Amino acid sequence: GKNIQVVVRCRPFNLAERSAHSIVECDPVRKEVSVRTGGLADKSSRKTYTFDMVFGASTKQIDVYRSVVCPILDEVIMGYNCTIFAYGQTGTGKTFTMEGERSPNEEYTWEEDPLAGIIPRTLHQIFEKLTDNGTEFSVKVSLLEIYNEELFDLLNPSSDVSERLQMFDDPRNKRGVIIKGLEEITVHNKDEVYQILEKGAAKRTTAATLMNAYSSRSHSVFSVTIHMKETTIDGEELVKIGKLNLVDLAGSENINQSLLTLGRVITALVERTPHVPYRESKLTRILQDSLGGRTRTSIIATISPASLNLEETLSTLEYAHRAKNILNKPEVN
Ligand SMILES: Nc1ncnc2c1ncn2[C@@H]1O[C@H](COP(=O)(O)OP(=O)(O)O)[C@@H](O)[C@H]1O
Ligand SMILES: CC(=O)/N=C1/NN(C(C)=O)[C@](C)(c2ccccc2)S1
Ligand SMILES: [Mg+2]
Repeated sequence: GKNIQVVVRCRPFNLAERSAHSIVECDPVRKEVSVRTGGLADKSSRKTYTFDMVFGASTKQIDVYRSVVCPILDEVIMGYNCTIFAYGQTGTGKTFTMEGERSPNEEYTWEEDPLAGIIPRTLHQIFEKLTDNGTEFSVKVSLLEIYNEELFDLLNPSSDVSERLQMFDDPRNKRGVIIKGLEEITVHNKDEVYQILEKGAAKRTTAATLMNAYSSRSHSVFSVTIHMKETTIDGEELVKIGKLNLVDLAGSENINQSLLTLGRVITALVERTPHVPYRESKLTRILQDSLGGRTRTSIIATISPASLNLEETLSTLEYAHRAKNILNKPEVN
C-alpha cells in the first residue's frame, strides 16, 4: 500500500479582516473543502476537494490534536516513524498548528493552554501515556531549522550559532540520514519540556536576526524519539523505537530549493517517474522516508478564508490533493 494522510485546516478571520466574507466553506462531515472561485460575479462556481479530514475555522487546537495527532501518537509508541507537516501560505496557520501560541499573562500553565499546538501537546501526552503503561522509556528531542540550504540546530548551547552541520547517509537506514553534531536532548519528565522549547524559541530568534526574511522562509523540523521496553509472555524482551517528526514548512507562497524540490519529489512519486530526487535539497533528504518511505505521514494543509488569498489557497489545496496519492509502507522498528 498504503497511502498517506492529508487534512486541511482553515483559520478564522483576523480582527484586521473584519469587512470581508469567506469564500471557503469546510464541511467536516463530508470531508470536503469548497472554495468560491468566481469573485463577485460568479458566486456559483466552486472548486471542491475531499480530504481525509477537514477542519473549519471553528476548530480549536484541542480538536486538531485529538483528531489527527492522537492516533499518530499511538503508532509512534508502537515503533513507527511518523511525520507530520504543515503546508500553506504564509499567514495561514502553520506555525500555529504545529506549535501554537502561549497565552499572555500566565493565565494558563503550559500544559493547559488552549492555544498550544501540536508540539507541546505531544510532548505532554507522551509522558502521560508512557508513564501510564509502566515501562522503561526515554525521550530524546531535537530541533533544527533549515534556512537557505543551511542547517541550524536550535538546541545547541554553543555560541557557534550558525555552524553549519553536516549530514551523511545512514547505512542502517537506506532512506535516512544522520546529522552529525545535532544535539539531541533527553527529556526526563514533563517538567523539562517547557524549558527546552523556550530555549529553543530564543535561539530561533537570534538566527532570525542573523538572516533575511527568516520565519517565513525557513523550515523547522522538530523531532522526538522514543525508546520503550516491553516483555512478552515468554520472557523475550521487546524494544520499540519510535520517532515523530513534526515539521513546519516554509510558506508555499515561494533560496527556496527545499520547497521546490519537495514539490518535485512529490510529483515524481505520484507520477511514478523512475528516479526521484530526494537528494536535491536538504529538506527532502531528511524526509525521504516520509515520502514513499517507511513512515506514516500526515500533511496538514492550512488555508485562509479571505478572498484575497484565493489563488494561493487554490494552489495549496491542489498540492494537497495530489499528495494524497503518495504511498508509504509503514513499518515498525
Ligand atoms: N486556526 C486558528 N485559530 C486562531 N488563530 C489563528 C488560526 N490560524 C492562525 N491564526 C492566527 O493567525 C496568525 C498567523 O498564523 P501563523 O501561525 O504565523 O501562520 P503561518 O506560520 O502560516 O505564517 C497568528 O496570529 C495566529 O494566531
Ligand atoms: C519549538 C517550539 O515549539 N517552541 C515553543 N515555545 N512556546 C512558548 C514559550 O510558549 C510555544 C509557543 C508553546 C505554546 C503553548 C504552550 C506551550 C508552549 S512552543
Ligand atoms: Mg510561519
